[PDB]
Formats: sequence, structure tokens, C-alpha cells
Amino acid sequence: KTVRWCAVSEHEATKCQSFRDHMKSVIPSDGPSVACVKKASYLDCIRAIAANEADAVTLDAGLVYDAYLAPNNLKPVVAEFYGSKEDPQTFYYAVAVVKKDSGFQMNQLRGKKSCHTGLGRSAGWNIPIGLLYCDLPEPRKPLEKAVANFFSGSCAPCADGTDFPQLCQLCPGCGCSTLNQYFGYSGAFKCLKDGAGDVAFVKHSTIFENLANKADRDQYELLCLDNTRKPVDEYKDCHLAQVPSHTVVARSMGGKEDLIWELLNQAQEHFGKDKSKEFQLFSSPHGKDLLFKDSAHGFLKVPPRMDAKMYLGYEYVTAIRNLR
Ligand SMILES: O=C([O-])C(=O)[O-]
Ligand SMILES: [Fe+3]
Repeated sequence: KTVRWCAVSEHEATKCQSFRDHMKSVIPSDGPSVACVKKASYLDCIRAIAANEADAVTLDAGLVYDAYLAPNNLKPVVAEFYGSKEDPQTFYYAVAVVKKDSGFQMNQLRGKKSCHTGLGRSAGWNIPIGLLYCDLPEPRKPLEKAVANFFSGSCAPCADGTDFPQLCQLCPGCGCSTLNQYFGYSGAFKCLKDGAGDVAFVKHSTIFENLANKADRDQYELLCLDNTRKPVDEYKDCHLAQVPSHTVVARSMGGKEDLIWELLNQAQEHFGKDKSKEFQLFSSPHGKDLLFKDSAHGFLKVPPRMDAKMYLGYEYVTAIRNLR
């Protein structure tokens, strides 16, 4: 059958079209195929899947939690893994990247400018805001406003700029897709690189995906929880938290989870890491982290009928619930 993949905005749509075309060039007419459904935000994708208008979309773990809530109740079916095929990692590190010598520690973030990957995402929001919660000025609810008040300007993609204007000060409109150049891991990093923000809440691989030369990376550092700074290569001993890997989600009823796995498992063999000169699942000339994360090395099938809370784990679920 055909898996209707939900692509968010034009860059992902282009990659999705290529995914469909290349799969059809190596997969038999009776094999798994992919169709593309374009949406403006992951939120529209979640709704589309619940409404039987699409079948699959890859989501950051914080969003996987949101997708599980009523009335969507989507479930994780295929997880990304990082690191390498030999040593698959079903988690990653949330870090706070800053420029060398900017003069401030984690406990001095008040009044600084922040670059977030997006509202509700693991490394860019849930983890850092959860750690800074008590530092935020009262009233702490709504959370978005308290965060806007704490920093002196930010970019929080997907936030409502009408109600929380300061959250889009660094990226007018707070676009929830790659149409917003400061959206996502690499978008938040660019926000820091360009000088718009003072800190970028991203993952441990982010700076390495954007600066190939160590000499350039040496101009950046990481904020550690003990209020000290360390080189970007020392993230294992200077991170905010470890979080679950991104996962493809689907409906619980008539969700096609078996076909989604068949599609992706065959796809990673044909177009996975370093497999093809024609197409790549984990990179693209059209942008970074389109459909799947560039840092992913493959996919693993989620255990039978597992729901979001169980997949995420008690530690991360507690982190989200405590923040809220
Ligand atoms: O984890 C995050 O912040 C993301 O995926 O954007
Ligand atoms: Fe993420």
C-alpha cells in the first residue's frame, strides 16, 4: 500500500517528492510506496493523521507527547537512532551553545537573548525552560509570557507572536517550519551565529553539523549546570539533559504501522547513511533535518502497541509534567 507522509513546508515537500520518486525507481510495483501531503506546521500534520488525511510524520519527543493527548491520541511507531549502526543511540543530549568570552553562566541568563528550536521541543524548550522555571518572574503562567519576560528578546518558533511578541523578536512571526530561517536545531544555531541571540538551546551534534572546521567551533562554548563553561566537544560532561530520540507517529486504528516500518526499513537500506549516490534519507541539498534528522543513522521499530508515555519513559514524562 501507500504511506501518506506529512511534509512541513516547501523544503520538506521537495525532499518528500524525491523520496517518492527514488523509492519508485528501486522498489517493485507491489512494494511500499510513499505519497506526500504538504502542511504548514507539524500541528496540522498531527490533525491530518488523526483525521485519516495522512499517515505518518516524524516528531521531536516533546511533540510526540503532545500528539498522544486527546483528541489526536497518536502513537510512536518507528524511532530514529543516532551515533552509528554499530552503537545505536535512542537518545541525544540537549545543550546550551554560546559564543566564547560572552561573559555569562547558566545562572546569569536573565536578560540575555535566546534562540530556541521551537515551542514544546525537547532540547530547545522543555529541557531548558524546565531548568529555568523557578528563575522566571511571577506570574509564571502562561509560561510563554514568563519566558518572554525573563529574556530580553527571543526566537521561539511556533509561539503566538500576537500574544507573546517578545518571543519572536529574533525571528518575526515565529514561523513553525523551515520557512523561518531560525526554526529547528540549525535555525537556532544560525540565530546565535548571526548575533541575534546570546544562547542557542540545541543538541550536541548541532554545531558540528554547521561548522566543519575546529578552529571555527573553538569560537563557541557550552553552558554547564554547575555554572561553568566547557568546549563544545565536551557535551557529555556539559549538557542540560538526555532526551528520547525523535519518532514517527501514526494512528492507533488503521494506522498502517506495519507498512510504515516496511517502507522505512527498506528505505534505510536503499538510501540510508552512505548507501546511495542518488538519494539520502538523512541529508538533503534542500536543507537540514528535513523529514528526519540529519544526525540520524537509521530506524528501529517501536515495540507492539506502545503508547507515547511508555515510549518516552517516566523520567522525560515527569520532566514535561513538572514544567506544566
Ligand atoms: O529537540 C529539539 O529542540 C528539536 O528537535 O527541535
Ligand atoms: Fe529534538
